[PDB]
Amino acid sequence: NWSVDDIVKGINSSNVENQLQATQAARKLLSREKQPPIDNIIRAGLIPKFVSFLGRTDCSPIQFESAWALTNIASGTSEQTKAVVDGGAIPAFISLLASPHAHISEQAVWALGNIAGDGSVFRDLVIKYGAVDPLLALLAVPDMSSLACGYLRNLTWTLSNLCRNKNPAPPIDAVEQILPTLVRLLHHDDPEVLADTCWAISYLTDGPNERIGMVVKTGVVPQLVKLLGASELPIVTPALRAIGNIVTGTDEQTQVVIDAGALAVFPSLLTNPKTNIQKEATWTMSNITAGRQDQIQQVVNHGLVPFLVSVLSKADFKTQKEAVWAVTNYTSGGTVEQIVYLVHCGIIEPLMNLLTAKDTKIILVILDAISNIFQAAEKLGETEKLSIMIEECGGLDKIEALQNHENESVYKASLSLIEKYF
Repeated sequence: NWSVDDIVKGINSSNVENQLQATQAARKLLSREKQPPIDNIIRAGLIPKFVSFLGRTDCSPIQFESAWALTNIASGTSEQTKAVVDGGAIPAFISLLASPHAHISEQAVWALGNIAGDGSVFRDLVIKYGAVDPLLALLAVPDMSSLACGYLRNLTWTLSNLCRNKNPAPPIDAVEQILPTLVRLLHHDDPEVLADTCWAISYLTDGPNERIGMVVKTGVVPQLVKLLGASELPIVTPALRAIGNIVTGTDEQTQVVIDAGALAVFPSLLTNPKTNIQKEATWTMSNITAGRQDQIQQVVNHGLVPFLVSVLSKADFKTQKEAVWAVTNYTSGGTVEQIVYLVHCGIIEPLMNLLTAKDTKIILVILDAISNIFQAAEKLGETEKLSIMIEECGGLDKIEALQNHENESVYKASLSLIEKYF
């Protein structure tokens, strides 16, 4: 209800009390979503004043009021976030993290969270001014059970944003010193802390083998697999995403996931009521069956293959696509014995029914899978037996249906398969 000018007057005033009233009047105007006069405040050159107030240790109200108004500005337009950053707000917030006032510190943590969350540029900039060390210091406590719930969530969310986004990815050295704290947070009992922490790890593991390697070496994977079987969907989702990303790495990094007892959990994931979970879990399976033969064998030992033909047969189409890729990788890198087992699990008919799909890439992948199964049949000298096995179902008739020059990629693929075998 104040005029923007009344605010400029009170702030430019000599009386610190009148400056506080003005700063508070500003907050109420900026905190109002729909419609804050953000631009009007910035134009008035009020940001350098707010940043100056952050340093007033002898007055926590003006610190809190100005910090609030600042984060409100840094929430809207990107250009408005830049106005706050160019005002020198980041170093001021960092100097506020070690404040003896819990609510002031919390205010600064939340501020750095918003800024870093708006983009990879602001993120790295918050990291550069030395925000990481004070942030972790606030969590350098023996047992975190002695910390307030809201206080810890706020801190975990900021840390999460320091881990998020790409182009460029978070500086390697920052991730190095943040990670040991993320492992501890993963052993907390609060579901919101766990969710944010799993998301942070999923961001970190969403990169090259070097990044995955760092995450895996902390010994945090067994804990991820524990959360993988939690009741809260908001935890299972990011946990599963993290495992899916790690499994996208090297064969040895994948092996850590298997040794952590992940495979025994996937029967429930593949049959989870949420289709999104089936999708992610099937996708993870795909990358695991793309690994070594002894790793495929461990997938077999856990009785996962029957579950795999099941989703390939009944799951929704986006999950089925993931299942197709999982099968093709299995037939691609698997042994003769393993491929015979796959066929005995009844993979053929479900795989042949997807040949009616209107997705060129999928059709080609399935034809490659059938080719790999035939190659396994060659080494055995039972190519002719598999041929009839495909004639039992609509298989042959469905491969012939692909011989349409409307799609000459699919034509050549199926034709190459028909000339032999059949």
